Amino acid sequence: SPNPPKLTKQMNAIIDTVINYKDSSGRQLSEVFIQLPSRKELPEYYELIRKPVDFKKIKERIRNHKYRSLGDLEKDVMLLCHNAQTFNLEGSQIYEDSIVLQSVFKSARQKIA
Ligand SMILES: CC1(C)c2cc(C3CCNCC3)ccc2-n2c1nc(=O)c1c(Br)cccc12
Ligand SMILES: [Zn+2]
Repeated sequence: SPNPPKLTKQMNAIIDTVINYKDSSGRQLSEVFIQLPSRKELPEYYELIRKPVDFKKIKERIRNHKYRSLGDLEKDVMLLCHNAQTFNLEGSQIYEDSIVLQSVFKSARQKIA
């Protein structure tokens, strides 16, 4: 099992849709989640978050064929949104952002596979 091209294209498309998504207001919800903060700017995050992941890492994993399925991919997206729900205050915009991105990923997953 190496990963067929179509799987890899699918994932990229899905994760591309999540990243480029904008709300009605025109805003791109993912922007903050693309890169993990520095251990200098936000050391508490890395005390508080067991397994840190950003959208850059997810793309690394797709490119390097490390997800064996769409469901392995999804498990890293939900970790991302979960890390974001853990660290950020409930009802904060980042917290709410992560929940919509969960949703956007699921929709993308059906419109694409
Ligand atoms: C909102 C917060 C804490 C954050 C702040 C900053 C900056 C802003 C400007 N001043 C310094 C810090 C950067 C990155 C992130 N970030 C955050 N929460 C996440 O959940 C998260 C995830 Br899953 C993946 C990647 C980054 C994340
Ligand atoms: Zn390859």
